[PDB]
Amino acid sequence: HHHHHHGSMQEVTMWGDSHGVAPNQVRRTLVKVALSESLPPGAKQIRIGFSLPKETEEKVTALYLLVSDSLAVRDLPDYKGRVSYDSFPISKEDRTTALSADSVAGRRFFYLAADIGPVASFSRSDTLTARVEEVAVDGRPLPLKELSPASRRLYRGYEALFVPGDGGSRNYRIPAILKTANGTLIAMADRRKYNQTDLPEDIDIVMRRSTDGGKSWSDPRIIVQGEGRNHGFGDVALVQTQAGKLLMIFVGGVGLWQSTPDRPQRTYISESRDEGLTWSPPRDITHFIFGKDCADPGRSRWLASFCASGQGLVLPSGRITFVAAIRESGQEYVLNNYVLYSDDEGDTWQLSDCAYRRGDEAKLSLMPDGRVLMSIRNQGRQESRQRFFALSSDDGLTWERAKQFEGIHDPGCNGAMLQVKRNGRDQVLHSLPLGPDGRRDGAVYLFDHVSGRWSAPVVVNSGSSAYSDMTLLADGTIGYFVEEGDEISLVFIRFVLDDLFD
Ligand SMILES: CC(=O)N[C@H]1[C@H]([C@H](O)[C@H](O)CO)O[C@@](O)(C(=O)O)C[C@@H]1O
Repeated sequence: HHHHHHGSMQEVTMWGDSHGVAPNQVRRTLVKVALSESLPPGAKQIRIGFSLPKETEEKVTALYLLVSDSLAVRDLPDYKGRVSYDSFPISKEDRTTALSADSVAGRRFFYLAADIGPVASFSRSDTLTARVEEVAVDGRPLPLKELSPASRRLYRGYEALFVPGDGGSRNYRIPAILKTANGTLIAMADRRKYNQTDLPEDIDIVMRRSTDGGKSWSDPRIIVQGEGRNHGFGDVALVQTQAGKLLMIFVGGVGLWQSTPDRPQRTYISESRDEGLTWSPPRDITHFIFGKDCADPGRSRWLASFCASGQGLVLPSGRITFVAAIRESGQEYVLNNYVLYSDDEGDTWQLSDCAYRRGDEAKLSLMPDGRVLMSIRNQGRQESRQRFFALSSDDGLTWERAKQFEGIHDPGCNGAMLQVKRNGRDQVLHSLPLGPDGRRDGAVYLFDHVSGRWSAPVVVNSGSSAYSDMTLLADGTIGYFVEEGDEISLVFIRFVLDDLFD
């Protein structure tokens, strides 16, 4: 029938790759090919024919056939040897290649990979592609099931900073990026050691640093170690204060909806005075926000609070701010937003007036005229499934809803904003998944302050895409730090605005 009964039906499945790439990167997958079964014992060779346009050929320095017993999602070097593979060189002018079945040694997964040269142009049109045209065993072709085209966009930088398996952690989630005044880059993450689930699972906070603008990164270091279920840590947000100290804020303990006034999920801060090399022991500041030890009786029966992961905002006055999403009642799964802020470099903390009813993870950015813009995640598919916005003209103390900023879809995800100037026009860059209604196709949009209108989205990384954080580098490049894949890797991408929009 569909399944015949005259022998073993070998089936070949073939995926083109669409992850970003950057110049001078080695062994980047263009196409992956999987056999459903091992080559049979009587088989002597497998031959793979492929096409590759001249514009791609002009941008690579070498080609390879990689053979592995594992089927990997990312480029094989991204797994740092945790995926063992053999590498068989191909001349860049060649369009076929063959391997003995002994060389293949029972393995089923084949990768057409390339070394990328020192490319000069990064426009939207500059993408690498290849196609596998033939797979034959003992000179007999097999039917190829093609499941996606190859299209790898060239970016000025592109690096997976945290990949499932790294350091023994099974998974990673929740990206936070910070550029300090001296130019250092701090990237932090949930080290989701056993699986991808949120607190109250056992989770660590891990960090990597770069002192050359993201060209190279230090070995990952665990900053805060989880100590078991209900005793992990995660959801980091970062700022640098006016005095120059770095500050991280994070939660730990039970899950968000399990937190109670008397047994809370706690909020901690830790600071660094040396550009992220060393960090102070985490200090519990839960008592400034809610619960049993809170000095405000009106908030002592609040149940939960957490600041949105990524970055806060330090205002021109030196006021340090993070938006907290707070659970006020145990009868409902509903959060309200309040700005958590300090006017004494983190010694004490206060709460603004309520900024958003039925909000979720929220971010802040500084308007050109000095007002503060809040972007609030739409949780629970409220209203028109749009992202929510609010404005404050008193440095974050009081707020009004700002529907004139609404206009982009939010499938219910954390994202980030940057205030940017383009062609003399003040604008806000906003990162979110495009969806629709799913965490797919990581996108950026530009909102024009003066016309009150949003651009069409530009997809930065197609495929599964979730939380993102953004920072401006000293030289005008943008650093974009996104959750890629269903099993997430945290990826740091660098571009200028013209690379995406004009
Ligand atoms: C402290 C905490 O629970 N943070 C988590 C939040 C909240 O659950 C929602 O924002 C509440 O609505 O969202 C995630 O689950 C998500 O949506 O990927 C991941 C993140 O770790």
